[PDB]
Amino acid sequence: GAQSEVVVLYPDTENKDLDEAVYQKIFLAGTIDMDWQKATCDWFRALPEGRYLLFNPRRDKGLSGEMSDFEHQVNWELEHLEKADLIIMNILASSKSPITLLEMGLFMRSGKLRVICEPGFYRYDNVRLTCARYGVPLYQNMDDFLKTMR
Amino acid sequence: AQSEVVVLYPDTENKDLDEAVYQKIFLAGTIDMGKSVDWQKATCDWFRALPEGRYLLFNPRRDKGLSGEMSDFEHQVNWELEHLEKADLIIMNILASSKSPITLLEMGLFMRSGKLRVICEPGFYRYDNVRLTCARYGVPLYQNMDDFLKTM
Ligand SMILES: [Cl-]
Ligand SMILES: [Cl-]
Repeated sequence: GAQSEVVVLYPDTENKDLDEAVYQKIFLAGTIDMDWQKATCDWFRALPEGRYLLFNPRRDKGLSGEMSDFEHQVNWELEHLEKADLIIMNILASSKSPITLLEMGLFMRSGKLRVICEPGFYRYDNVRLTCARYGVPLYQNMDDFLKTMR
Repeated sequence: AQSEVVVLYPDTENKDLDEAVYQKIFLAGTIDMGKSVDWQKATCDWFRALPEGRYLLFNPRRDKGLSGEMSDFEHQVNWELEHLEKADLIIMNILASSKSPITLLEMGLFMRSGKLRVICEPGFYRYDNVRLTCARYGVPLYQNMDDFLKTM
């Protein structure tokens, strides 16, 4: 059965007195549709081993639109993209994902970025050509990528 | 007393030119294939009006739009990424009306380079993301080209 330990961190949740050093820290970057993020968390929960700390920027309820809340969201995203051991970036064909592409550029040369970009995405060839140039692993679906991790 | 300005496009070649003796500037940002919003030409003309200097401007905006043929498109992206890397300075101008998704990819790519200058017009649909990210990584952010070009 499932034996992995999975802790999920959200921008609007706090897990005080947790040692982030003993976990594999994974940032779930990509399309926010108000939910591949929950299915990815469930996938890690189903694993037979490991300690995972997943940084999920997708809140259960959408943003209010209030400025200080928005700044908290962007700063939470950038701080946890930096803290992550691995960035799982999933881009759906239906999305425009403009800030996902900003984040992709930011962590393109980090060595910890894994891009999953669905064919049909309106800027797919840009993503393919840029990842090729900088040697970033590029997958077409989450099944192919998540097999590379058991 | 006039400046020397050479403009290099994805569909042009200046093979008898030593790029090492020029200040290389990449014109990143909004590409509008309308006669009115050609800010890249106006920027090139601004450099041409200077009384001194040697400037090599990498302009990714072609006079005619892309055909949509795949090898032509790949040439465009590879030309952009190569000349973004070669540039001494990246002038990135983002107009309020634009969606500029590849401009934001390029901004992320050269965010920590120290050679990126961002001009982002208020009203741009992802302005606060640009403002907050530039603030975090210490990238100069301007609201218009006039304010930025005075700092040259
Ligand atoms: Cl959200
Ligand atoms: Cl073009």
